[PDB]
Amino acid sequence: RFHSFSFYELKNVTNNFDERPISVGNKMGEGGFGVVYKGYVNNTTVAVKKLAAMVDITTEELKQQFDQEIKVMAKCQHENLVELLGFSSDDLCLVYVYMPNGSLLDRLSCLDGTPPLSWHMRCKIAQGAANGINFLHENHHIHRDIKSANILLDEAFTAKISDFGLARASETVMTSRIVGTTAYMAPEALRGEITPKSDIYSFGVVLLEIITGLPAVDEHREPQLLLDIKEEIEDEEKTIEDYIDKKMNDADSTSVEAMYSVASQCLHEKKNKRPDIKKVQQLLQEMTA
Ligand SMILES: CCOc1cc2nc(C[C@H]3CCOC3)cn2cc1NC(=O)c1cccc(C(F)F)n1
Repeated sequence: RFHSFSFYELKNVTNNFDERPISVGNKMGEGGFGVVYKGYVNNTTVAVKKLAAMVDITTEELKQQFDQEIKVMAKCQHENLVELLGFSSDDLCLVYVYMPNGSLLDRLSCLDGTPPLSWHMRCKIAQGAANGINFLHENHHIHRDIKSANILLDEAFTAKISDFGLARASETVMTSRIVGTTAYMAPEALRGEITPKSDIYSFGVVLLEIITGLPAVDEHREPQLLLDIKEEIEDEEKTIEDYIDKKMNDADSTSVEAMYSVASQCLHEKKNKRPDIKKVQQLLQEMTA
């Protein structure tokens, strides 16, 4: 149901894969498994991800993740998942519907001078991201790479989960290859366990990013890891209000504490003490009801 592109088409519509940033070219972002380029096809802006080995990955591994991206999106179409338009397999490329407002990570940092997200917008983003994770877990998929860089924002700032190349079927199993972003990863995931409970923990880190506006890791910050503020709040050194993003004017204490409560539950170090995604979904819905 996708569209088969040949590599020469995508090379042409990305200005020969111009590596200069758009603020300068065609490069919009980068990850461990490839670079995302802006493309223009028949007067339509698209996002083209050309896969590349940037994290010491083999050819078979990259191809396997390429096939997993297509498999997941072939069967999973949802309001809060990115929409694939096609691919190229003759270099591997994935062509997506363009997300004009980029990643949640970039909007939380106000990259390129974009205005700060309101608390109202952040609540809808948190709810939409949870709905996307729920849809994946409902379809027996573990995402394994949940982070704010992988939550994209469309023309209505609707949250769209992306990057399913590491996804695995779910019905507690183990792997020798530990993958993911450390600052978002549950302890058991860092140990090699594969479980949907690790997605919940990662989503908790995203919720802390949404509340505070701070990146999950910042080497020039104390604490360096954002998840460490939970310990500070529990040990009563500070409060969640001490860390609320000051770049909002519409955040109220009750709903902010409501989303922190969800985040705190998601961030239980013991995996069986975490809520499932469905409970996270209902807690976030009660936050705004
Ligand atoms: C990796 C960063 O990706 C983007 C960055 C970015 N920056 C802008 C412009 C800024 C300037 C002002 O605010 C927005 C759009 N945009 C779209 C981006 N991605 C997509 O459209 C997109 C869509 C589906 C999948 C994927 C991915 F999985 F491959 N990516």
